[PDB]
Amino acid sequence: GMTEYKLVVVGACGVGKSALTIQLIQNHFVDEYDPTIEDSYRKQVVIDGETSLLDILDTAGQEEYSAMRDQYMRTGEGFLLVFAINNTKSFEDIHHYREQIKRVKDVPMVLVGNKSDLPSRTVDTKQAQDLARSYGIPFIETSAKTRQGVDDAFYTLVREIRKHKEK
Ligand SMILES: Nc1nc2c(ncn2[C@@H]2O[C@H](COP(=O)(O)OP(=O)(O)O)[C@@H](O)[C@H]2O)c(=O)[nH]1
Ligand SMILES: *CCC(=O)Nc1ccc(Sc2cc(Br)nc(NCCO)c2)cc1
Ligand SMILES: [Mg+2]
Repeated sequence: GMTEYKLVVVGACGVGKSALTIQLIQNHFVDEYDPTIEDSYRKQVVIDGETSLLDILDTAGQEEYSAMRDQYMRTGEGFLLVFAINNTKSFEDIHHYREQIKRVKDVPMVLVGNKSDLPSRTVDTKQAQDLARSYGIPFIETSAKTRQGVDDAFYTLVREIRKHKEK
């Protein structure tokens, strides 16, 4: 059989939410994608031997209330909290995005440090590991540019959802 999963990607403007989503649904790096386009995308993959259909909401546009975004998040099964490793403000914003999820939802989440390919790092991996431990969630490093860690981010979120569903 198969299993479907309703996923959401959040994080500051410009961290690579769309780039990560497009690496998952198209397998290449799309470096220019309208920052205002918020939509859900579907991709069938196989995770640990099971056919898995991932619906992914790539959040975008004005950071003002959107009822469709709110209703999708309220019924979302898992969330990626994305920051960019060369942007300290994006990392400092993670708590804000996690609070928004807690206000609308045990919630499966994965902390994602994107843009790992950039040498201009400002957030140490150890800093991010401390934050993910404080939340009780996994931390995964990614590069949407090289595809490093992309399947790890999404598939770890699916594995967290499976654990949650067993409770
Ligand atoms: N070097 C590098 N650039 C990235 C990566 N992910 C995204 N980008 C770039 O970061 C910018 C914002 O990406 P985008 O996907 O639009 O971010 P979003 O606003 O979170 O959807 C664009 O210029 C992308 O080309 C990555 O992993 N590495
Ligand atoms: C630069 C464009 C961009 O990335 N915009 C963007 C980032 C992240 C989100 S997620 C979000 C934002 C806001 Br104001 N509120 C919520 N609340 C939960 C759902 O109602 C989520 C959106 C846009
Ligand atoms: Mg985008």
